[PDB]
Amino acid sequence: PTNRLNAVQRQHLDQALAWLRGCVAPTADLRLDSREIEPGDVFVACPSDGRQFMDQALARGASAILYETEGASVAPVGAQALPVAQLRTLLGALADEWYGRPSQDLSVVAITGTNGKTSCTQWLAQVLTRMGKPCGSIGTLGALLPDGQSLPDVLTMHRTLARMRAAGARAVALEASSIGIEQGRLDHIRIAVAGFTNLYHGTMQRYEQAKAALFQWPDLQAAVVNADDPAGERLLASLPAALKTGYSLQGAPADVHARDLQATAHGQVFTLALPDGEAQIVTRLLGQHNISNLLLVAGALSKLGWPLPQIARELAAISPVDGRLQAVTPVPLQHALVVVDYAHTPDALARALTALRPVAQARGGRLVCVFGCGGERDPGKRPEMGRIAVERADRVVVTSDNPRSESPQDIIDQILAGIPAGMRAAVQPDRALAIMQTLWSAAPDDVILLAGKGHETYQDIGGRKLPFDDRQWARLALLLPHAGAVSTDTRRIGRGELFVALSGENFDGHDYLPQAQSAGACAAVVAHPVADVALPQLVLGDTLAALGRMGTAWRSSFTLPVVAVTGSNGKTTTKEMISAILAQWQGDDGRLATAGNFNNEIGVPLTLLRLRARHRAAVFELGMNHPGEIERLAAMAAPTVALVTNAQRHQEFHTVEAVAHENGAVIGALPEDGVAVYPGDEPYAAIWDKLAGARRVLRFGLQPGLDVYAERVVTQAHGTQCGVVTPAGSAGLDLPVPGLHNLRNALAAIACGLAAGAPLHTCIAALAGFQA
Repeated sequence: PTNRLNAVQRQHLDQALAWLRGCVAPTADLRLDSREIEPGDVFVACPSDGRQFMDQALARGASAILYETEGASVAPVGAQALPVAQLRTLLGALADEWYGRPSQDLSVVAITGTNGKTSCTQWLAQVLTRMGKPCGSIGTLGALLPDGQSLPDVLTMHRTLARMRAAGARAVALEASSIGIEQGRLDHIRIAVAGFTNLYHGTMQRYEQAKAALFQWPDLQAAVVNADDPAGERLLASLPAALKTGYSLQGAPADVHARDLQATAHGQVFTLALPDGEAQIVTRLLGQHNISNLLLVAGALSKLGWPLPQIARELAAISPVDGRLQAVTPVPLQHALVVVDYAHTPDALARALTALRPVAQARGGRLVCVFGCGGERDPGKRPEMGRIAVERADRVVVTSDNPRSESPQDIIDQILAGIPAGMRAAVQPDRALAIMQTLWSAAPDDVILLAGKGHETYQDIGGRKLPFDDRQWARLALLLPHAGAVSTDTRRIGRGELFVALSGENFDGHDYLPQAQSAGACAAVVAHPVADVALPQLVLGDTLAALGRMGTAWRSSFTLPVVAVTGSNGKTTTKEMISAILAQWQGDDGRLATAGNFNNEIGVPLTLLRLRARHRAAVFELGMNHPGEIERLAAMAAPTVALVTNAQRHQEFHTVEAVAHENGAVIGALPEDGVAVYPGDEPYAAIWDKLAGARRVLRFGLQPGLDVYAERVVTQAHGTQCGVVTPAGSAGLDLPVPGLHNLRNALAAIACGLAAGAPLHTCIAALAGFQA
């Protein structure tokens, strides 16, 4: 609020300036906060005890003190103290003169409003710099130079302008506020253009009246006012035509208009109409509020003298603000539209979905909303958001969103309670799984909204903020269906494969990203970025945990018999026998089997990621070293047939009974219609019998009366001949591998082959022909 100093105040100012100019360096900064004083600065003390600050400024090297003479019960004994009458009222002029009148040489654009200060000031700074007038910005993100380097009371304002000018800035866009204008944060700033974004049942009048007083300030060239807002319309009506530029999205008579706004599959198309012509603009920004902001930017630029083709061209190239209906850009591959928004309240979610519907219509696809609600926050939003999502989106997936210390399922159940009877939402509590599964089942024309986190890069689970970025997971989901193979070993990684940078052992896989790049990897999953490596990096945090979720999600996209093999001994031999059966049953190309020793928390998800549409049956070997591994691996593999080969007691965690329960967990992962296969002639069958519950059970062994057992056993040095008795019939078997343990492995394979759907004759033929 530039106060016009009368002749006496100007004289008083000149006295203060002449004194300051005589006793401190021309580079001295004027500071009001004694804590920020650096040697050579001037402390301006305008306070009930000034001494706790005046002494500090002197202790910190202040070269002079300006103090107000009305009411001060502080003054140091004998320093460079200057009494200044009305010091508070002169600070703007003092700062303006001390820093060489920085606003006199800058085109200062001050933008105010509720939802356009940050966007408009930054886009103006971006566009003007690209148009050849280097423009700095001041606002929520700090004071930035035209080149983006990061650098507020009235002295700081003038000081910041001075630094920008010294760095070559010729214009400054700054966020203004009604409070700032009233409180005097802008005093003696020469404002060239003031922009108004917007001004609801309240006292709008004081805000408008406060702002209109602003427009009878000196050196204003133009006022850019939103004509779509009722308060804005009244302000425009009161301003002389020469100063006012109105903009309107909805067709109110204004100088600047957007017409024919149409959402496209990747953005919006509208005709920008300025007094001096019209131009079609194709932009990737989503939402009418973003269009309104461009009109403010366009109006300011048009009144500042920039021609329409250049305005249209530059406005057309603006990038969406992170986390505000930001479209996720897929990883470029040499050979669905996913949108992320910080919609974590009911109203915000509704607006985002409303904003995305015309885009979905332009694409001919469904609007899919993936969202969760935070725990230990406002429970009242959870049912409401469920209703909004299902009322306004075509498909809704409810997932966890920073559940913190609450149970994720309880939050989901509360959300679902708000979804009207007859509408359904899918539930996937693991947000990473929700993203991958939703994106992989979506048609290319669908619009998927990942709502909630926006710019947030963590998930808070149980008090730990774990790295999680909706954008990175969407990028992974878009890449993975097209990647050749997933590899964790740079010695073996091929062209077009995804490299997983594992952290562990002796040599942290992150150190080998240049090699992966040289080997032609298509992307790398990494825990943290790495500078100067051009290989696209998907930052997914814990790469081992990410890999498990990747494997789990990929497995969930296929419906086929899956044999999970676990046990103390014979897993690999049995798995190979089962693999032989599947090859005999479905063909070599229709089967997937664990290769080598890929049976741990790394190998198993890597094997899962090899599943393709051609496979018709799969066998996975599951290995264990620590408690909980079988549960984790079996849950990941989601088997339809679970085999326990045997229970034999290493005491890392020690009884055979304890081993039976751990290995038995694969049976716990079976669906209701799954088949449990375990040895029936061992003393511990009861543990596995109970765990199997009501599921179909095939018990195998050497005792008559089991479901799959051998009779007439003839063991020779090189193999075993026997009659095999199964529920599907009886057949002779010449098993070309010696030993009773191998015969048991063969019986397990027959039981698993039969449970998976292979005909008995196929099982026998495969095993009769089996090679070690």
